[PDB]
Amino acid sequence: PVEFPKSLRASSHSSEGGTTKEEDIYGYELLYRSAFASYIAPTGAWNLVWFQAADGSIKQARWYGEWVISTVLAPGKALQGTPLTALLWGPQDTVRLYYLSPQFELQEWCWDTKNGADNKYDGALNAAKVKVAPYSKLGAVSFGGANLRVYYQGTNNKLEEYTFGGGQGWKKGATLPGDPLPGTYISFVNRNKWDANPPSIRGYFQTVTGSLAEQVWETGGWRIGQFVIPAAPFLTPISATVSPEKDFPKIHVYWLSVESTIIESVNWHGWKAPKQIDNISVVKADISATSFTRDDGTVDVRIYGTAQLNVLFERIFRYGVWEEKIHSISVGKEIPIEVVGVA
Amino acid sequence: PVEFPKSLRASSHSSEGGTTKEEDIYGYELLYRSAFASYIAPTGAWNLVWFQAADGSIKQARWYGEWVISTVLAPGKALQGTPLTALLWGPQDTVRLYYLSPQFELQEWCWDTKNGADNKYDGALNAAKVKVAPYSKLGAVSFGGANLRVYYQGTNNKLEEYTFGGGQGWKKGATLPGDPLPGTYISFVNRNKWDANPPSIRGYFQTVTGSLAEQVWETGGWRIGQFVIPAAPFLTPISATVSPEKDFPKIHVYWLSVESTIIESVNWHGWKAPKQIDNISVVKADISATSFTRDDGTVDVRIYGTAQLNVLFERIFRYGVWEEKIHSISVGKEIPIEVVGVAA
Ligand SMILES: C[C@@H]1O[C@@H](O)[C@@H](O)[C@H](O)[C@@H]1O
Ligand SMILES: C[C@@H]1O[C@@H](O)[C@@H](O)[C@H](O)[C@@H]1O
Ligand SMILES: C[C@@H]1O[C@H](O)[C@@H](O)[C@H](O)[C@@H]1O
Ligand SMILES: C[C@@H]1O[C@H](O)[C@@H](O)[C@H](O)[C@@H]1O
Ligand SMILES: C[C@@H]1O[C@H](O)[C@@H](O)[C@H](O)[C@@H]1O
Ligand SMILES: C[C@@H]1O[C@H](O)[C@@H](O)[C@H](O)[C@@H]1O
Repeated sequence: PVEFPKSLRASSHSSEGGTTKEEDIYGYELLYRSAFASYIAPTGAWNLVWFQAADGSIKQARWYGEWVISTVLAPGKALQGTPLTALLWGPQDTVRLYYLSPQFELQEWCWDTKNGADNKYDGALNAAKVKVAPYSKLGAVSFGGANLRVYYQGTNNKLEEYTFGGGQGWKKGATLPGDPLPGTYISFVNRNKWDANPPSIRGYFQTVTGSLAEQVWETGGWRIGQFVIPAAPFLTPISATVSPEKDFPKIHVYWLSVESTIIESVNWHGWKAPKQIDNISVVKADISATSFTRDDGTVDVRIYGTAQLNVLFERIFRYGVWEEKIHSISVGKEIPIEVVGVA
Repeated sequence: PVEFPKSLRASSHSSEGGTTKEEDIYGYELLYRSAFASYIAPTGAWNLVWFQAADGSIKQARWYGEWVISTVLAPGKALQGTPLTALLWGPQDTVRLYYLSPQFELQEWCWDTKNGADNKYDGALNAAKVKVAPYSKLGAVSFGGANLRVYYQGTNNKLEEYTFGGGQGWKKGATLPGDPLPGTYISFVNRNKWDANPPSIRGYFQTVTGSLAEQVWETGGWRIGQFVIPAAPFLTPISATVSPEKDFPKIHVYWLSVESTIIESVNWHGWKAPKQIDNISVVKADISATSFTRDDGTVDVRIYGTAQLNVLFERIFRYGVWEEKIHSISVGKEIPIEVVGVAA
């Protein structure tokens, strides 16, 4: 078997106090510690997830009744271990996916489905040849329709913005405040609706001290926000998602504990205390959160990432509870391996 | 600060019972969880270590009184996250470093210093265009001088060999026995001397059950050896090294515990029980061991790898003890970060 810390739970079926003996799955055609991007339709009707296969291609898992796997970018397009982040607007007929080339330049994949189209193509961002820090992660927001903002870590470790809109094409945007940890995970959200202008932008990142911090944009410019987590694991995965709950934006910020369990902090008329959503240890690796608002005004959340041993998980927050069934989405060949908890 | 499990020690200056509050270093120009290859001179006079920088270049740290950093392969030569493994012979004037291209093909960097030369160049292996599983690690041995063997994982997850020698150039060698874990770390050693022929080859790897296993070559062919560890962490780093002690090969096999501490098992007239060499938790990431026989007949070992938060460590076994002070080798810009031990 493989050994796992006996104090940690590797799966939903682990013993109550930690792993004793169980079987877990290794999906070896998923890149180990793959990046993840995702977007659930604002209607909740379908889901998109993007990830990197072991062979370096970028793939898509689309849910509509069942999951269907496809390849969106061939090997050679993306850095091995590229970050990923996605946009969806229209409300839901226009998709963009951002990634890094093997030369650490921003790249964009486009999927247009407006009016029944189905056009996939390389975006104009590629031609700007924007070089980023080689360990940069990526975030992005959209507003007013097709006004786009892409966030990355520059070579001097500051967070930086690139902009699209107004007929200008892609142009350098702001340099953000704060002192980001080199290689920090980042996640940016727009609290205002996809068609509204101005946006209300929040970004979450880890600082050089290890704390988690918040970027805030409102008209007038960028500032460091009130969200402060004094300590978090080194290079903790971070992902945030926002949707309106009872007509007020509900921000959900997710990161990992030292036990590699998922911690959530919610902003909704103020920040609520961080709380662990479940006690199952995920692989310490990129996660991706997405959300939508039901007709009753409540907000569903989905989180994707890597579960032990190497499987794509889906965690579901629905009707106000985290569901005990955590799903796995197969992306290729798999082997089952016995796991034993060791002290 | 950053949070770290309070039951684990992040450094040699951590509190006796774990991490409480301390400062640790982040070298952000070292690729996070870089691969490592290494070779100490058989005289012990100098040391070579290779690693991947954040920009994807492959660099070298050479010790002779002090460490000197130099770049050997520019960005674009190597897969981001490439494995690395090295050969040294002549006894100590000819170096080969194996890595993967961004298209998952075996590559070879050559450094020839015989006759006072200083030639660095791409090896003939590159032209064979040997595609490997994208998660493959790499091992290699040399014997009889320039008879080379390179070990990798093929697309069906078997371990495979490529050979060089006999005027035949590079050719496909054996397919090895056993059922290797996809992406297993691998480490191959020659129990016989660099200028002896035939070799006596051992390779250490993790199987689909999670156990650790051993490949054996002796005249007659390949077989699965007697070294078995029934359970080990998933995708545990593995590195082995051999040097003679009292005229018999001393194999040292290193892997990680679930606490990410380094475990050693020695073979020398039989296998000895595995034992933890120190109680400091490394980053669970590639390690690289090397060894030489000291003038008093004892065997020195050096291990390189990633220590918290992201620095290149050197662990030293010398005069029969693992030295308590674990060094770091700077490879670029660094920042200090406070670390606090936290409970569940
Ligand atoms: C909204 C715009 O759509 C296409 O024109 C892309 O080429 C641009 O880069 C941008 O994504
Ligand atoms: C020993 C041999 O040295 C050089 O000729 C290389 O090009 C070969 O690939 C091999 O390493
Ligand atoms: C919404 C704002 O649009 C402006 O053009 C940018 O300069 C700001 O940084 C921000 O993205
Ligand atoms: C919605 C709130 O906006 C403010 O500007 C921030 O300081 C808070 O942390 C939060 O994001
Ligand atoms: C030492 C032996 O040399 C032979 O040529 C190879 O076929 C074997 O696999 C092994 O490497
Ligand atoms: C040196 C010994 O040779 C034998 O063949 C192997 O079975 C042992 O595990 C060990 O390597």
